[PDB]
Amino acid sequence: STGSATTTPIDSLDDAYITPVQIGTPAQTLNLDFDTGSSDLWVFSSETTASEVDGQTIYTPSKSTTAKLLSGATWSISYGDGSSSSGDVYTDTVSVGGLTVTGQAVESAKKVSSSFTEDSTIDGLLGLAFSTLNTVSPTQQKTFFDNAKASLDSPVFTADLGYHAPGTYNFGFIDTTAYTGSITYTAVSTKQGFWEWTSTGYAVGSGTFKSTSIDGIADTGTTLLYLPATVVSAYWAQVSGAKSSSSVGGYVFPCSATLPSFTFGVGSARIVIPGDYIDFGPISTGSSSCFGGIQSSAGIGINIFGDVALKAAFVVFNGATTPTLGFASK
Repeated sequence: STGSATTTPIDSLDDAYITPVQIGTPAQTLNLDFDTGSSDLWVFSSETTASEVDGQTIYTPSKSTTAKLLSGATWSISYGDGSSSSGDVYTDTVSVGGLTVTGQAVESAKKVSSSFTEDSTIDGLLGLAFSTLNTVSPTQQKTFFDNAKASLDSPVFTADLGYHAPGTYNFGFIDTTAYTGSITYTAVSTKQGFWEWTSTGYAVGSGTFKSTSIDGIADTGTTLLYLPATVVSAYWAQVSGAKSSSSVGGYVFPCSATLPSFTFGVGSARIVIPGDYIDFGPISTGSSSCFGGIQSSAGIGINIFGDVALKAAFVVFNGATTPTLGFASK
């Protein structure tokens, strides 16, 4: 089997991407944030504290003839940005772009933190990291990909995120029309539960390539590109007036600037992030100070190849017995 679904930016900055997901019988369609950096599929629901729902579409398990309460199961998660959610668990039928999993753990939110409440466009998350990170207790649950894997034509899914435009998540096949040149595959460590890999270096603008190992994770659920402070400093030094602002919480730059590209290495291959991809607009409405799309990972404890990086590539998440990651230009 295969699946194919369009993923759409939630706003004009590509702060995140939502993908429609069918849950239950009859189908309840929710727009979820596909997140290769976590492993819980959770949703706003009829059980969510009413004051914490503000415009989201909710899953109502009582209206699904295939929903079953997973007795005794609870979940609770906290994300790298400080947000969190928690609740109980159903199993139900979940389909993505024509691909159907029966008995998928659907984690029903009883509580969500303010940032989820405040984002009306995201109805929940669909985790696509390794199932070892799933928070369900006392019986850990499998991700949608993990449940679908055996049925898929090929044990893979691909992320093709658009810049200021829709893109595609595919399951079970590689669309050879969706990228240019060849796909370069690179080793993955699953030891931390992430799609963790090692980039072979970087360049800033038309600058020479610096060969250097950068360990990080491919994380569709993180907006920006988080790299070591040395790297990030080298980038922003090429932008007149750019500075790190502790009050804003990162590198800012004059909105009048033309940003240079940023290249990262995948083996011997190179992915180029256009400078425009690195502009996240005024820090506040009307400001002429703009927020940078490349930020320091110092104090996160891990480098993160988030949407800024991944949207410049066609990315293969290969879930074979020994997982690997593939990157192609597009």
